Amino acid sequence: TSILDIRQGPKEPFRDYVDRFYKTLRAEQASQEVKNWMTETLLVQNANPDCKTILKALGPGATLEEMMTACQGV
Amino acid sequence: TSILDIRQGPKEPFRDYVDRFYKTLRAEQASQEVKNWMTETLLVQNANPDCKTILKALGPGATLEEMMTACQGV
Amino acid sequence: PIVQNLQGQMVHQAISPRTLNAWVKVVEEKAFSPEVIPMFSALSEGATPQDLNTMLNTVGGHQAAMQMLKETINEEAAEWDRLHPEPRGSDIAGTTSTLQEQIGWMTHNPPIPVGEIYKRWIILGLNKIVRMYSPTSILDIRQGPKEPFRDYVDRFYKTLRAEQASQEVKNWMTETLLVQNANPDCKTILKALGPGATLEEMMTACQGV
Amino acid sequence: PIVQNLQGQMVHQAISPRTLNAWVKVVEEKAFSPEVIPMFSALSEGATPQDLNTMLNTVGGHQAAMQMLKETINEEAAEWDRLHPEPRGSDIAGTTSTLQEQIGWMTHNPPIPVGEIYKRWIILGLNKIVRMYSPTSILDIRQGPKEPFRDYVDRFYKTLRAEQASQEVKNWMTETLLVQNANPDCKTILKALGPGATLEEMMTACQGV
Amino acid sequence: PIVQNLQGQMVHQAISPRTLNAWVKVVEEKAFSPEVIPMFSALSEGATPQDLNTMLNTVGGHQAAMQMLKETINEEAAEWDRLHPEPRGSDIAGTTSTLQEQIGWMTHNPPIPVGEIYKRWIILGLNKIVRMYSPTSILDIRQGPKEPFRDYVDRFYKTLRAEQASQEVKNWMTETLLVQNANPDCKTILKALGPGATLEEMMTACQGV
Amino acid sequence: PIVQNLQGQMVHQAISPRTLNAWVKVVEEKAFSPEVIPMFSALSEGATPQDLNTMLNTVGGHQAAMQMLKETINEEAAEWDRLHPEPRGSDIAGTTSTLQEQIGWMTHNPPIPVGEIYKRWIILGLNKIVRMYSPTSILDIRQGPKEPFRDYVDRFYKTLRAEQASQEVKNWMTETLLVQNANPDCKTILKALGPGATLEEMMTACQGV
Amino acid sequence: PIVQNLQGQMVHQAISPRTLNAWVKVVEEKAFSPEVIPMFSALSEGATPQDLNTMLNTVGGHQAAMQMLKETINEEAAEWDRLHPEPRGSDIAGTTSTLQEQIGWMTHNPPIPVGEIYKRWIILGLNKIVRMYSPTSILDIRQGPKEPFRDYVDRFYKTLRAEQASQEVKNWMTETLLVQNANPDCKTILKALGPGATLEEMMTACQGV
Amino acid sequence: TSILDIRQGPKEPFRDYVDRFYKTLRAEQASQEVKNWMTETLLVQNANPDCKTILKALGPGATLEEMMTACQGV
Amino acid sequence: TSILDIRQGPKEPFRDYVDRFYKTLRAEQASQEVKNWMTETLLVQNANPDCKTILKALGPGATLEEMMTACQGV
Amino acid sequence: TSILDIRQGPKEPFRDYVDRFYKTLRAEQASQEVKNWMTETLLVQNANPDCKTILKALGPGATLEEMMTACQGV
Amino acid sequence: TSILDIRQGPKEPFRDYVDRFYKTLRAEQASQEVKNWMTETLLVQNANPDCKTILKALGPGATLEEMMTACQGV
Amino acid sequence: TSILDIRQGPKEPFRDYVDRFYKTLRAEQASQEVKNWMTETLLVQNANPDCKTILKALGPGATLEEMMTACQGV
Amino acid sequence: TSILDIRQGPKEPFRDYVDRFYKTLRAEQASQEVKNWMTETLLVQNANPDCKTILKALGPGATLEEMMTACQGV
Amino acid sequence: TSILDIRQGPKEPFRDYVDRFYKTLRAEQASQEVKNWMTETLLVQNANPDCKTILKALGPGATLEEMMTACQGV
Amino acid sequence: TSILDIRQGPKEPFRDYVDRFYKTLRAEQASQEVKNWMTETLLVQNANPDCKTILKALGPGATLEEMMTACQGV
Repeated sequence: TSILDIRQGPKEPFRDYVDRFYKTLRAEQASQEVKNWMTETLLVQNANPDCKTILKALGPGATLEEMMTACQGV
Repeated sequence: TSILDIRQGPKEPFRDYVDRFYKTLRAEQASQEVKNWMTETLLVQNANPDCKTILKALGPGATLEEMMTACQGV
Repeated sequence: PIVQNLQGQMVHQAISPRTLNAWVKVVEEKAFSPEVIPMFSALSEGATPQDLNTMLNTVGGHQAAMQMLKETINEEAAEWDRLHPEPRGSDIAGTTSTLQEQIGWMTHNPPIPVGEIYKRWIILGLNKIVRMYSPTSILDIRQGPKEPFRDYVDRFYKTLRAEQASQEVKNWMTETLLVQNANPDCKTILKALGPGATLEEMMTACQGV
Repeated sequence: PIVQNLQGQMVHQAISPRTLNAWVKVVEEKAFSPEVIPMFSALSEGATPQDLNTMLNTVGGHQAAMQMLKETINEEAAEWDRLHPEPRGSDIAGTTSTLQEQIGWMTHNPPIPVGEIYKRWIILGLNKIVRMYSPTSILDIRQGPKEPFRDYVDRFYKTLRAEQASQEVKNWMTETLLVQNANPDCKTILKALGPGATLEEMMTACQGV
Repeated sequence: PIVQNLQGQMVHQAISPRTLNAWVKVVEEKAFSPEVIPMFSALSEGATPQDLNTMLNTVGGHQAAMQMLKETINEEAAEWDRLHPEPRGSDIAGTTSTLQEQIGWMTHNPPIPVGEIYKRWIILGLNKIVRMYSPTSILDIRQGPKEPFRDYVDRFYKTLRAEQASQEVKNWMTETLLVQNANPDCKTILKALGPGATLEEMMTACQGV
Repeated sequence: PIVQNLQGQMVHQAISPRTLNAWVKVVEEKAFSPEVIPMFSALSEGATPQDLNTMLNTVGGHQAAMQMLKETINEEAAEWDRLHPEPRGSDIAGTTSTLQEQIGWMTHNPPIPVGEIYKRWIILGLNKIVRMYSPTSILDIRQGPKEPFRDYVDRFYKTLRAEQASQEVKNWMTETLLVQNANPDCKTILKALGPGATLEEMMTACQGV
Repeated sequence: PIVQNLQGQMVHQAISPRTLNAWVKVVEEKAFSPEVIPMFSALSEGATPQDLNTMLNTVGGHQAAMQMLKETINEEAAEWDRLHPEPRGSDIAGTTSTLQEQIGWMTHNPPIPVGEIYKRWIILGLNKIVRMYSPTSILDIRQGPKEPFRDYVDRFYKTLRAEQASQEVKNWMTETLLVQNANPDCKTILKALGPGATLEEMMTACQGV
Repeated sequence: TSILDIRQGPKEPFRDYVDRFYKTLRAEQASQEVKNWMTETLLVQNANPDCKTILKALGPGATLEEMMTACQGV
Repeated sequence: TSILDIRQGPKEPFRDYVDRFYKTLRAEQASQEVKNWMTETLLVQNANPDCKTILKALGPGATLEEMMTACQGV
Repeated sequence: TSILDIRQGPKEPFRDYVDRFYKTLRAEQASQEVKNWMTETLLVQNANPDCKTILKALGPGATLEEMMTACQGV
Repeated sequence: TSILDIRQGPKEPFRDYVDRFYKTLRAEQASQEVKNWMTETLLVQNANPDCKTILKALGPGATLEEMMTACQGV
Repeated sequence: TSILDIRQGPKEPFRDYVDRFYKTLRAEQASQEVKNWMTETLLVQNANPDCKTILKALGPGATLEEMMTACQGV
Repeated sequence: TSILDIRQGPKEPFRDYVDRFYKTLRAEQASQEVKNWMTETLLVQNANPDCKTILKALGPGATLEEMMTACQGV
Repeated sequence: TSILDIRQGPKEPFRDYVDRFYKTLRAEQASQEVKNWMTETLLVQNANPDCKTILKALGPGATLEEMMTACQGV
Repeated sequence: TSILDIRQGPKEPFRDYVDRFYKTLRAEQASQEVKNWMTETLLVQNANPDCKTILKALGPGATLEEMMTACQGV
């Protein structure tokens, strides 16, 4: 499936959803400016409501390391 | 109402509290040097306990745009 | 300190052991409560930069505090070397200058008071530390339902003394926040005095309320 | 203070660092309880106006107190310039005069004791502050049902010492209010002594009541 | 105090500011507990009558105490003028004499120790005040059911030290009342020692009882 | 200490009775809490090895502490005699040398500062004692659920100051353990600051949390 | 104390008023807790027998203690007159000798240190008093079920310091009773260390137990 | 009754308490200098808690006419 | 209606009653000395019993700003 | 019985307690200087709480005749 | 009636009984030494048991001012 | 998981806790000088209360082999 | 058993406790100087509370014969 | 009867038994060495169990004054 | 029986089991290196589970004196 379709399941650990997201992003083959937008925006918007709340609290500049570090307890 | 006693409601969106706060800070007769301190300190101090927990993590330099961005849907 | 010898020339007289111990008591036991600045400013009367560095050797060990203090001293020494192109910043901070240079500077005509100047830079760093170690914001200070207004005023001014606020903001806090955070019975009296009230009027009105 | 040099001439000897720290302890820790006036009056023994101004630099920071103090000093300096048309008010307050003028005045024959005079104006301002910071009116002081009469007498006189009352009003308060506000068991003894009783008689009668 | 100058002649050296403050602490904070007399007697070492009057200026303000003190001093000054027809009573009390007369008297051969004599009259007045401010009669001092005998002995002797009793009556109180008012468990041990027991024997027997 | 005589030669001036009493208060009443090292280092200003041995005569009586101290001094005296083949170890420790040798060494050009060196060996032994008497490991220090972060930081740094850890381990403890052992509400704020936070940032963020 | 005059001759300098007051605080407020002996030994640095008698004038008033002290001094003065057939016992106790004799003796070559000797007899009497006023036997000192081993060790050694035991008995008490009276959880650790353990090992093992 | 123990009744009009107070201050044998202090301090101190709350707001300079005017119908 | 008829309703905020009073006073066209008396006297006497109590506690010299500031909580 | 433990009974006439007290003070082996102190201080200290309240009002100079006269029928 | 007959009624304020006593004493016209005895002795003996107790606690030297001052609370 | 929060289970064999601890100490990014302190102090501090009671008796010099040998079957 | 923990039984005759105590003091490996202190201090300290109350009255000089004689049948 | 027969009755005050004992001893007319033994030994052995316990706690050297002083409370 | 057969009974004091063990070891007559192994190893392995736990806590170097001292409470 395309990257737009990848969502976090209601009880899925964030690291597994991130792995699915980036595996799909690698197959999606969009140009790097679009990949920047997708990894900033879709990855947050398609998270669980709790995890999405944690991620939005980081603001827009968050790196993937920070996003995963924040979500370990979810 | 006095700016000192504007407090974010237990379920009030932070943008609504910001609107109440700054609409009242225009009424306050204190000097601009005092209003600067009010914007810096009262806005965080009088936030909702959840939202206040978000805001204090942003540090003392945080802009109002950053504060509002962090507290979306809190 | 500086003392005139029997030859009439000015000479160093060391900051005494039990004065240093009184400063150690202030640093160790009062936990950078704001009276640390009056007590530093008192115990360092007449102190040369060598004496002041001797007093800072007990702030060392409070590694966070001593970091804030050293960086503030270095900042002011740089500001000195910027403003003034005679002692350089490290000489007035007494790290490079000799004791005899410091005493000379302090006793020339006019005096070059490297002691009192460096003591101001230290007091500015102690202010930063006293702010850091403040237990509360001035906004957190409220009068208890049975607390005497005198004791609340003491807590309020002690906290206001531990705050970054400019004198204009401190004036507004004194006029407005002190009333706002009083307990409702006492606050009723303070409101009835109106906005012009001095602290003397506020306290004599609320006495035993 | 003033000290005779080896040349026999009078010279300044600065108020020592640990004396100033003892005054800082009094200002900061005793919250203008009335013993601040005895302790000021003791620590300022022999103080020139320069020494007294050095001691007031720690009342600064208690912005309300220091305001009452400065305005009372300025009031007395104006009263001096009014009564006496030699030191002017700002010279005896040591803001304009030189240290050598102050020591000269204090050591001429007869002495012009600018130190002890200015120290009276400061003690008068400290009295105003001690009244402001009083936690209670003398009327609020009552003996508890199990409180020793000695402890109630101590609280009563401490408050009476913190009050504006003239000596005639203080005499009446001592004779009448002290009895009125005793607890009923103890008050019965005090009433039975009649109106002429001294405090010695009142205390020895109520001892352990 | 008196100090030998570089010329070898005896001269006045004033009772220091922080010694006076230590006496103010004793007067204000220890509420005429009996250690006020040891502490007065210590702080007044070498005091001339001018120094002693300087120390009494802080008992002033305790209007009852200072009345007892002044009247006892006047009584002893009258007794002096009665017994001795050189210093008169007001000269040895230092109200009329000059400082140079007081130092002369204290340093003639033999000395006329107006300081130590007047200091005895002051200690006699302080004794009267310490009795007045005693919280209890010696008869009220009892050992609590769980109180260590050491602490009861301390309370007992502190009160006995605050009492008018002659040394014969104090001896009887020590021998008899101290046993009588012990708690019954401890009292049983003290009774078993019989009447001859010293305090050392009583305390070592009751240790941890 | 060392004082220049009127002949200009350096001579011994004994560590004063009330300075020694201030050290006795530190040894007896503060139970080798870490401020004993600042207070020792202050009270021993200018101390010769004879003065330092006079100060150690009150650590004697704390038989465990004095054993650790003597063995550490002997260890450093042996290390001195090893490194340097002029004072021997027992001379710089002042057990064999004369007072005049110690003052000579301390006042030659360059100085041979047997006082400040031996004072470092004593401070090293006092460090060992302060570690022994530490009530807790740094790992045991946790913030209470209602404890102010300022008070927890004070307890944490006081314990960290009482620990054997090298500066690298102390840095890691400051960065990591201080956050780990905060209470969960406060810990949430500290986690949100990320790993780079200074203590100033941590405390201002958690202020009143 | 003894001070070299400007003429180079040794002369008396009186034990200062505020040193005597510090001894009065020790006698009155610390109730012959064992730190009274370190504090006496510190405050009496350089004391002549006249100075020591001046210090004993505040143990007078503690009639039991002063009796034990006088009789111990008289016992040692008799032992002196027995051993040595120059100062007699009453001269070294300073009751019969002149001040100039005492200073002569203390400053001849070799010195006849009547001060330090009489100070040992006083410390021996203070030891007897400290034993009498001990609140507990060393056998009564037990660790509470939640008491830190550090605090129990402090209580234990403080009591052991207040006991008649020879050093051999104190060594056995340290090795054996300290373990025996620990609480069972802590005692289990101390037993597991075996009999050879030093106090350092015992405390570091039981730290936070 | 002693002036020290004249207290305003829980429902007593302030004018009635003033009449009781000043009628008794004429009986008091104390000097005029003491009576001045009594008029200044006891009258407020012994007022009814509601009325006392009104009176303390008037400050130390307040005349008896002002005090009575403020407390009408309290 | 004439100014004498304007009264505060039992639950009316004081600011609304003041507005009605001064609107009527402007239409009443009495001379300024009478307006001074009316604004001092009728405005208090025609208030609610609670609000009238608060206003009488201010004494006779109170300005309209002070009167309205006092009554905000009623 | 020891003089220190002679106490007036809860209903005992003061004259009966005085008789018990002085009859026992003749037995006490203490010196006359101690007996003087006992007559002055114990007699009041050990009186019945009502009678003791009467006696302490008489002051320290009171004679036994005065003390007995005051306590008739107490 | 004669002075000997005047007694305090069981609930009579002492001042009223004193007034009756001295009005009768003025009519009795006995010589002054007898009046001294009567005013010292009958006036106490004919009081109520409570008031008589209070009066006896004053001892024999009490003036009429002291007697009345003592009995105000009875 | 952070090495600071690895704690021996209430019934966990000490060898299993040692395996968890040292496997995590390899993950910790702290310097070797800090890891030395961790091996010395955390391993004892975080042991099970029974096992911790055994380990503290071994003294500060104890090797891991000695610690494991002492805690067999604890 | 350790001499420190030999204690007289709640009903044990003092002679039986003395036999237990001294039979154990022969086992103790401590020096004679320590055993002297034990005979002087532990024997009293560890006595039964009744018997201990007897023994402490005898003073510090008491011989074992005197101690046993005093405690017969206690 | 002879001295050997004199015993303390189960509720008899010790002073009465002592009086009976010495009255009998005076009539018994035994030589003084025997009287010494009797007054030391029979006088204790023939006391009540409680009083005999108190007396034995005094040891063998007790004088009659001490014995009677000890037994006053029995 | 041979040394291998000697075991501690479920309630047997360790000293009795040690006595049985060494009595058997003396009869077993194995060479000293084997005796060293047996006294280190069998003596522990054949103890009760509790006593065996205490003994293993001592580690391998324990002397017989230490082993018996450790087990006195079992």
